[PDB]
Amino acid sequence: MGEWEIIDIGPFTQNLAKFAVDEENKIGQYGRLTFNKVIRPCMKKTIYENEGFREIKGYEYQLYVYASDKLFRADISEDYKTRGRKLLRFNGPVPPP
Repeated sequence: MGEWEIIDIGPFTQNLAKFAVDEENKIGQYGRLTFNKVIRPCMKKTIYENEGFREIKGYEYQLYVYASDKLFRADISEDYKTRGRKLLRFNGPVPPP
């Protein structure tokens, strides 16, 4: 759209949260913890062409799922072409505020 904006609640924020756990388990990349919680609320944005060689890669959803005892920074990027979900969860980690 232009800048950051609010994240959709209901079958969307939860869907993303589940996607994280599900897909992470399906691959086995780092190893998800155990249904802890999320800070809430969370926020979305549109990634720009940041040396990306393409005008608008898509949307991004930035969320801070609490796990173990850290706000693991967990993001997802979408594909502007359609509406894919590229696993960008489980990064940082981020310490608590």
